[PDB]
Amino acid sequence: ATLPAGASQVPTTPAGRPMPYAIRPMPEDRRFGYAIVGLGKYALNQILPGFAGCQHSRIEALVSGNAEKAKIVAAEYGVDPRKIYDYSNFDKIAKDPKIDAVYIILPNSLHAEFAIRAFKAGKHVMCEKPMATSVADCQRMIDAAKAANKKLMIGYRCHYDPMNRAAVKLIRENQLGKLGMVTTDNSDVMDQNDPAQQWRLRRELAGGGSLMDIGIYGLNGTRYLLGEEPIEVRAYTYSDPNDERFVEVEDRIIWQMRFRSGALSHGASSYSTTTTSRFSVQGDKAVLLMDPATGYYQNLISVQTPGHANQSMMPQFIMPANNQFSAQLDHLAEAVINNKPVRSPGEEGMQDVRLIQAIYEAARTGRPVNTDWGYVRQGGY
Amino acid sequence: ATLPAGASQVPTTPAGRPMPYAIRPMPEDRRFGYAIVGLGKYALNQILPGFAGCQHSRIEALVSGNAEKAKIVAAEYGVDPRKIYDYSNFDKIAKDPKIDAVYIILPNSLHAEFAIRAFKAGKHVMCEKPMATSVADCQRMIDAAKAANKKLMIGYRCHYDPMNRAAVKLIRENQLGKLGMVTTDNSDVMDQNDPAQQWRLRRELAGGGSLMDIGIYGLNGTRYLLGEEPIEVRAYTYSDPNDERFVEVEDRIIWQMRFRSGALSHGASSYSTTTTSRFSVQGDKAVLLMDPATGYYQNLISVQTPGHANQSMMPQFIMPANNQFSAQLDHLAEAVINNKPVRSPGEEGMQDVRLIQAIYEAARTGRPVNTDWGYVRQGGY
Amino acid sequence: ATLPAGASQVPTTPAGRPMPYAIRPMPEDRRFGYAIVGLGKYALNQILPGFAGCQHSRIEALVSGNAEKAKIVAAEYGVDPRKIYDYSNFDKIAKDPKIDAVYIILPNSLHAEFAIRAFKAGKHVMCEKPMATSVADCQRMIDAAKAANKKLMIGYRCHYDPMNRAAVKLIRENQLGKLGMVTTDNSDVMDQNDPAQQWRLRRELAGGGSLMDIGIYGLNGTRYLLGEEPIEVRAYTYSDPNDERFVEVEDRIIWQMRFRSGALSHGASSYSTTTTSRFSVQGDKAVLLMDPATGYYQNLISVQTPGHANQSMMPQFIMPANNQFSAQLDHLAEAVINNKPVRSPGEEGMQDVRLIQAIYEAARTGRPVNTDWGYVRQGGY
Amino acid sequence: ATLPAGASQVPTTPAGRPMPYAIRPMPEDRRFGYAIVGLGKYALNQILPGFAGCQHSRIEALVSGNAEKAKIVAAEYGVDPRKIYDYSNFDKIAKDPKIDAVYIILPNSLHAEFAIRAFKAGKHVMCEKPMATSVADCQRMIDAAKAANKKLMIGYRCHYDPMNRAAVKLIRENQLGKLGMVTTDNSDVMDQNDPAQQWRLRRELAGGGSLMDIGIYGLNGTRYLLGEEPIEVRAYTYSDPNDERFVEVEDRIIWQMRFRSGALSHGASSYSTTTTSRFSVQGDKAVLLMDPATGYYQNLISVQTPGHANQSMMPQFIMPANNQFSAQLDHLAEAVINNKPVRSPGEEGMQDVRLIQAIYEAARTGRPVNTDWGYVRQGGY
Ligand SMILES: NC(=O)C1=CN([C@@H]2O[C@H](COP(=O)(O)OP(=O)(O)OC[C@H]3O[C@@H](n4cnc5c(N)ncnc54)[C@H](OP(=O)(O)O)[C@@H]3O)[C@@H](O)[C@H]2O)C=CC1
Ligand SMILES: NC(=O)C1=CN([C@@H]2O[C@H](COP(=O)(O)OP(=O)(O)OC[C@H]3O[C@@H](n4cnc5c(N)ncnc54)[C@H](OP(=O)(O)O)[C@@H]3O)[C@@H](O)[C@H]2O)C=CC1
Ligand SMILES: NC(=O)C1=CN([C@@H]2O[C@H](COP(=O)(O)OP(=O)(O)OC[C@H]3O[C@@H](n4cnc5c(N)ncnc54)[C@H](OP(=O)(O)O)[C@@H]3O)[C@@H](O)[C@H]2O)C=CC1
Ligand SMILES: NC(=O)C1=CN([C@@H]2O[C@H](COP(=O)(O)OP(=O)(O)OC[C@H]3O[C@@H](n4cnc5c(N)ncnc54)[C@H](OP(=O)(O)O)[C@@H]3O)[C@@H](O)[C@H]2O)C=CC1
Repeated sequence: ATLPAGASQVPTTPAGRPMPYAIRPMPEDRRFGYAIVGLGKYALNQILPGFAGCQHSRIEALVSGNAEKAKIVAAEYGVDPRKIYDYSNFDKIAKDPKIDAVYIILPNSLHAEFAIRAFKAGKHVMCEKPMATSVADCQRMIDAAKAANKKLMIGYRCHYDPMNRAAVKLIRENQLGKLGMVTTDNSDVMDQNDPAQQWRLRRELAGGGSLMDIGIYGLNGTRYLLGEEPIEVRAYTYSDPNDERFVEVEDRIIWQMRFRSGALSHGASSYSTTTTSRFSVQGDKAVLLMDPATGYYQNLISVQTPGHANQSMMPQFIMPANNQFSAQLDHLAEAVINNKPVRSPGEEGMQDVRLIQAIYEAARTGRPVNTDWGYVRQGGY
Repeated sequence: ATLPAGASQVPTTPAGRPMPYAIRPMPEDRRFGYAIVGLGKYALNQILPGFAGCQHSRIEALVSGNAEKAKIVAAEYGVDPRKIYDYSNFDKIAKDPKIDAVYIILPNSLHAEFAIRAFKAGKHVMCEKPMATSVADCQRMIDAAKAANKKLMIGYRCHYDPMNRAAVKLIRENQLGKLGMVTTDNSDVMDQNDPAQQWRLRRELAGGGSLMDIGIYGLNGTRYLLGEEPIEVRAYTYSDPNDERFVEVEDRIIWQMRFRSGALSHGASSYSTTTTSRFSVQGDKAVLLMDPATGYYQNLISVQTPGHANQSMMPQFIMPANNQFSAQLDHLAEAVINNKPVRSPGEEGMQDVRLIQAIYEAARTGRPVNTDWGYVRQGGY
Repeated sequence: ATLPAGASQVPTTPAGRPMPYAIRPMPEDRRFGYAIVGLGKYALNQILPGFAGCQHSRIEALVSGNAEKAKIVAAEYGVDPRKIYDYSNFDKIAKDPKIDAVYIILPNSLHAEFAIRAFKAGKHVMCEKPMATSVADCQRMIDAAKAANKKLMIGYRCHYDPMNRAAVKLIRENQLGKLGMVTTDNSDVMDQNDPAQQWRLRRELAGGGSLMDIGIYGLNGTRYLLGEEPIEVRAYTYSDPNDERFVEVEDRIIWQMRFRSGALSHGASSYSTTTTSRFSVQGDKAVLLMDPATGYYQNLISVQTPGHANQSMMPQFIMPANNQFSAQLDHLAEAVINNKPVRSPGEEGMQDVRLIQAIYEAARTGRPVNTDWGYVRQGGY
Repeated sequence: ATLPAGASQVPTTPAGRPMPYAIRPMPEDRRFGYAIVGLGKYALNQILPGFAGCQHSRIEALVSGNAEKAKIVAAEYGVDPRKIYDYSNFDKIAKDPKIDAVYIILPNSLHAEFAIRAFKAGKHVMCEKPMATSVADCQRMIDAAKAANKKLMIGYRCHYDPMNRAAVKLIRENQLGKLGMVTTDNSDVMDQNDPAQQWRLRRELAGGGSLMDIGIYGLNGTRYLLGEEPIEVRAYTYSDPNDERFVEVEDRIIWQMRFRSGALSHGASSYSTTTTSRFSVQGDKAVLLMDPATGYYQNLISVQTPGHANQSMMPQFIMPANNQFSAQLDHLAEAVINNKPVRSPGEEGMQDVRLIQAIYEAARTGRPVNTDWGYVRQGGY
């Protein structure tokens, strides 16, 4: 019959009010400083814009071999033009104490190099995936991290994507029952004219074909969805011999893996078919379909049983968790601040490279490769 | 300003009217008489009920080893108690001209026998899939068919399924661009307490495990979707050794194939996980998702591109085409009446048995098996 | 390590087996004989074919004003040519004990007549909706029913529809929280060239336009979803004056209702737009979307909350419940046999006719019409 | 056989490269300066964070009556603490030539006030919806805009949301055929304890209930989807008399409108049921379903016909157009820069308020209100 206290007490006159309700991740500070190395497609389309959403990170400086671009980029994000390094004086960042970490967004073959030069610079490292083009180079990056007593983090965004985490969460709850068969697919049409794609066609720079580039999402995903490691691996690859895009690196490759629990999986990556990011986890109770499974946006998951399809996706008005990009950046910032192990350490990034090598080996020999090497996911998936 | 002639002409008193518009297949004739062999799960749940929707077929007789069950089923479908046969006096159907064909729905290893006896009895044959448990037996059936000058059709219900034909049509019309990667998955939890599943647990009666039973859908489907034959296959199978269900047949099995066009495929079948029937066909212009892919009901397909998902399924009020069960049944009928070849001939059933053989061989030896033997799909896919 | 007793016991030679597991409603008996009246669109497309799936019903006779059509239909459904009646000798069915009930599928204005003659002939009645074209006529039918001591059931197929019952069940179980707003829409393009639509264009034969024909679904559905009766209605209708289809009946009409609980609803029906059958039920905890809501096939419902869409539809392999056509038919049958009241009695059909009357009145006067007349749903919704 | 020129020419050594391909809206500058007035829920959750994505806008200063908050906010977005005004010295912004415009994000009753004081300050105006609490106050805002020769823009984000524009685009293409029936629903549970909701419960501050707050999306949407104005209106409202939340403003209200083309529509807004944002446009060719229809994120649209559902939504990896928030902000910036009329001028915002008044009037009197007042959408919908 009567308005509650608060309503009637609101002044019909201009008056300040308390802080509003938060339905979205609010900014909190920018204490952690980042130095972005490699201003390419991913860096300028996804990572740089992804800072605005961070709660504890900022872009302190840039590192590029194209002075002009690095200039324009500096302006857009207001980075001090004096904090613009190149690949030869990159080490001079050790002087600046405001540059807490470095984000390596360079070709796969250059990752390690700048990670080590970074650690010797006493800075923390955030390296893109795949880690490096060799298991040995991954180990070195890890060795250089422990020496400088710094943290090494691999850019596994899917480890910071709400829907992916929701997927892991529901699976741990045993919503699918006993796990028995995982299926994954990751694809996109390779455009040789794309500046970012040219280095990907060189085995020396990329380290391999579609598997190293996107099939790793299937590999990595199969691992955290099932929450365990493969003990065995089998694989096959094929590329049109008349396609100049696959002279050095593979187009399509298919791998089958077995897990300790007894679960199986089959997946593939492709450079010659359109966008595909689909993961399927089959249990004896229900089946999970993630599609889109690893998109930058619009992921969608569904738990199906005869007669039902329970879909989950980002809300339309509220935002229960920060986006993967911002969440990934702040994660390292957090890790350091609160002195804690990062969820995606150098070891994790090395596991995938080591597994990928085993897979390329299996496809070359047509024989299965034993991958039961006691790796342990510290901190869980 | 005035009603059309059709409206104003309708009398306002009880009056005869013309034949109505058909928004669904109408019954036409019951010229083709069938003798059903084996009153089991598929027969009583799907085929017998499937007869009602037929436009040229009827159930004329029954053949069962359970007189009690046969008596009950005959009464339910208006079958004359005098036309109930057992497996001993089966051959006597040769004396009844009202029996035009037989439909074998017996376990796998019993197929060839009855197909042959049926042909010796001067009848056409509809045999359930998988055709037989040996390539040789498939050929013997094809031989008996040719010696009797009768038709041999294999129960590939998906070859008469409205949504599957629609998927084949948009592919042939190049809606997906060039085809490069196909993924299939077919699973369902095997229940050893189900009378129907008991013979499936026996290698001698079944001819194999999940591949023979349901993996065949991913295989056959991959073939009719791509519109070409595999020239090579690789595979690996695994089953929990402590599970009483898989002592003789396999639970999970995965296979990879390469086609003359260069396309690749990877699929699996499972006897230990929940209901999955999902086909994916990746083209360089679009991706096709069939899910459910091979259901008895509610099939749904979708053509995806960045930003779009065009779905197709059976309408909610109209029924443009007959269901797969009824259509399959009328297909043999029409073939005989029109003196035309069947779309699912014994040769088609044999190609699958032959391929499954290659797949089992490959999983056994851990090596790729060449399947470039020149099978040619007579009449398109 | 060893197969279960059930598996090892299966003989390897042709042998009789037990009755299989049912993943779908099996035929049981054909005790209840029906006489179908009016071999038109609904009858030949939906009802006659709907008999096959029945578990207690059968077609015993036909009543048509087109001897030619009746002869053809009788042959298609095994009906004895001797049991074909016309509208003149209809009353003679009273002499046949094999005729237990009649199913009136004649245009609206002819319903009451035949329902009454059927009752005078000592038969039960299944009458299509909308019940009649006047409240009085509905009561006369109810009176004839009570005088004959027979049952009167109205063809509300959605009251026996698996997905609609599921929607009613999750609502009753408070899955949507408190109910506050319901939206309905029912449309389809009226084609004056369709023999079936010709009488629908005539006010005298139809009793009204899209509201009487299909608007009734949104109305009836709003009532069974909310589980309560409207106490007040408002409405407005409009039809293009130059369209020959709407000279006598309305094309588009919209209505609003308020219920005792306080809930509100707003829906419409259209004779000029494409296929729409969508029901929305807004609760304070969740929102339910039925779309298609009242299809002959492929119904789908979804319970939405920020970040989720839990879908439910008929399974792809199993059939937990019989279809609405067959179930409706068996419902009257079982009621007679079990000496139990029907769920869709003449009173239910009358409540709708009465409400539609109020709605037309409201649109005519532009004022709200009070409908708080105390109808009570006997047997729940 | 050989890698194309570009691939082989990429240096295996650290080397700068040209600007990458743009798959996402890139930043371009921040020439247009904004002064945000009213730091509430919407301002801090949606508008402030929405600047990072802009290509021509920045946050030059803030205006608040809560010094402390306005401080913290300044820090987070790096706004010069000297450019922090209050509601009494707000006019002092006229001094600063770097403050090109003002974004009024205050209670509905305060909109006009600050718009006029803004225009006299020689600045451009971006006012939130609904425009004001009276047609007269809207006219004054327009008069004050022409005097200062500045631009007036209403915050109709949906006029800058990709999916909404895609929806308008497909409809103009006649993909739905002749338009005949639009249905809309907009709801969310009102929380009286929410600081932002308290003023919304006061008729003096809000100007009305759910209609003024969110039902306006249905009203506005119905207009640009059909691309025309209503000539007539009818409406009804009801709220639980024992609910202290609706003593002064309405909870649920339902309106029906007719359009010149002959199209009809029914819609409603609610403060007592969960999130609902669903628009339906029915044509005689197809039907469009927008659901979510006006979300901040995850909108989804579908074009349905018997057997088809063509869905469209934001891509998962690319981003063809900037988000509604950023797009809205830059729109004004554009309008000014290129000297052009804004798509959402004060007149448009006044049309909705004028229509809403007509609707409240219709519900009060229970009679239809003629709204055929020759309004014209300059620039189209
Ligand atoms: N997490 C994920 O979602 C994704 C991660 N990535 C990873 O990010 C890294 C970069 O990928 P992407 O941005 O697509 O690639 P681009 O080719 O767009 O960027 C590579 C950048 O590296 C720098 N660079 C230095 N020397 C070399 C060299 N020898 N050849 C080529 N570039 C060089 C350049 O910076 P400059 O011109 O400024 O000097 C160049 O712009 C890869 O490791 C990739 O796997 C990429 C996409 C997605
Ligand atoms: N196209 C498709 O969708 C499907 C095809 N099928 C195929 O249908 C066939 C039968 O499968 P299903 O109906 O599930 O099996 P069931 O075991 O339920 O039925 C087989 C019937 O065969 C007869 N029979 C004769 N000798 C034997 C024997 N020694 N062991 C078991 N049965 C025997 C029995 O009939 P009676 O008691 O009358 O004598 C039995 O009921 C298989 O080849 C299977 O692959 C099955 C399901 C789906
Ligand atoms: N539950 C639901 O889903 C549906 C219910 N219905 C209802 O079924 C009833 C019939 O509809 P529908 O089948 O579409 O209509 P049709 O006009 O196609 O069939 C009506 C039948 O009534 C007989 N008839 C007798 N006198 C007349 C007369 N003067 N004018 C027209 N028909 C007459 C004819 O049968 P004959 O030629 O054999 O003598 C005619 O075929 C209606 O009450 C309708 O509301 C319809 C569709 C769906
Ligand atoms: N386009 C859209 O999507 C949306 C638009 N809006 C519109 O934005 C406007 C504000 O909505 P919203 O942010 O939800 O509301 P909040 O109550 O969260 O914000 C109102 C802000 O107005 C200022 N204010 C000044 N005096 C008053 C007063 N008398 N009472 C209340 N606040 C006052 C305060 O700023 P301070 O405390 O800093 O002094 C307050 O924080 C409304 O017109 C609303 O319709 C809102 C949501 C969605």
